[PDB]
Amino acid sequence: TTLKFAAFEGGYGADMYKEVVAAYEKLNPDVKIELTTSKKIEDEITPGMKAGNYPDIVELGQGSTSGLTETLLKDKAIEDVTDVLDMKVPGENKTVKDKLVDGVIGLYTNPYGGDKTYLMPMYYSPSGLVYNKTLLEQNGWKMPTTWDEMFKLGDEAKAKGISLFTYPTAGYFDAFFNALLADIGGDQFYQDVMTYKKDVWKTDEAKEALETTYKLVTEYLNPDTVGYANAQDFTKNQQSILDGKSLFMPNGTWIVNEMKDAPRTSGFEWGFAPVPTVKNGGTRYINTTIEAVWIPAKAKNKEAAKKFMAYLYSDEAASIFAKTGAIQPIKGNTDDLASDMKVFYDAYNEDNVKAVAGSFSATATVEGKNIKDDLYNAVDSVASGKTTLQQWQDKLNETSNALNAA
Ligand SMILES: CC(=O)N[C@@H]1[C@@H](O[C@@H]2O[C@H](CO)[C@H](O)[C@H](O)[C@H]2O[C@@H]2O[C@@H](C)[C@@H](O)[C@@H](O)[C@@H]2O)[C@H](O)[C@@H](CO)O[C@@H]1O
Repeated sequence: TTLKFAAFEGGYGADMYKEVVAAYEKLNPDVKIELTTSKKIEDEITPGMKAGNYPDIVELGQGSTSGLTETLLKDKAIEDVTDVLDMKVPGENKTVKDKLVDGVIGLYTNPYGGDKTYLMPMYYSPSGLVYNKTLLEQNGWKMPTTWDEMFKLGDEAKAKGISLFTYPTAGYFDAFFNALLADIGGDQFYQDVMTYKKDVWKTDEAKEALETTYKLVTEYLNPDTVGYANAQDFTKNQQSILDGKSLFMPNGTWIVNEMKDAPRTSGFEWGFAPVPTVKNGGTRYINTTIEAVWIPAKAKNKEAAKKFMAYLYSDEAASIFAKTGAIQPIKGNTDDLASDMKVFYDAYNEDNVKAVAGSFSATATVEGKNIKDDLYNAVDSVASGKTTLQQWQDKLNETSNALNAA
């Protein structure tokens, strides 16, 4: 059996997929895997798909620029892999679900919101705000827990010639908004946004999420941010953190390996912290950032791909992924963490800090509309002065209500 496997090359690198594929072929001598890894995995497989040649299994989460996963989800072109949760992990005698940590099978994995899983969870990386711990301590600053403190810090930093905030690409606001929305309104309000409850963007809580972000990207943003907020130059904005020209950026644990070969200010130490909330004593949420592994409905070897998918939750697979910081969402995989990951996961141990996860529902779609463009990509426009706060809200409410109608 020959499996065609396409995987996204992100901050964790592609060598881990080469080694994992090699390790599966050593365990399972009857399976050969043709692995394709690429930073542009959409452009690789989409021509073959529209020509009839589909890969058997794809590693690509929600949130890409092309939105390939969401598109195939809209065309009902992604195989139901709920039975993968019950499969025996190759090399072991445990089921996939026996090994999964809590709070990783949800709206992201069940984009139609039922009991059917279509995107199996990949990785397990906390997202929040990444900064230089040493730079903050050198200036006598403490990590803000509220946005009032965050903007007062922005003023203090601005007086020293340091921008408060930057971001790699606008897409990185999926984790940011997941935290900020849940911080302000709570869990039910969060699910309501993700599932397009009518007029949810007209609520005071959704307006406050937009006002806070509007103030951030229009008054406390590194001036070079939007010009570099693309797939080719996103690391430039990330470098401004290592250079000390920007304090904070929304990011996840892949940043450590992704910026492994980069210069940085003397004494640089990674800092990690939840996005601040708006109210004293409010819960702060860290985003469980996962990507997805999935099988197209047109795949020709679904059964062999499912068995290989189960192997991605094995101890062997987890130890290979872990070398670059990619922590598979299996139990105990945060025990015995590498030192460079401790600052990130230790944020879960802070008082009144919990987890948030999920993405937008795929149960409805409207031609010409894209809620992820209206919420995430619209930051670039808002930061550029092309979109007012009222225009931002009106667009989100219109798109969300339209999606509600379907
Ligand atoms: C620029 C890039 O590819 N970065 C990836 C990173 O993808 C981003 O992950 C964050 C998580 O908050 C957001 O989902 C963001 O939208 C992602 O960026 C998109 O992904 C790719 C496909 C690209 O088209 C971008 O233009 C999009 O903005 C990965 O999470 C990370 C780990 O694999 O590696 C890279 O850094």
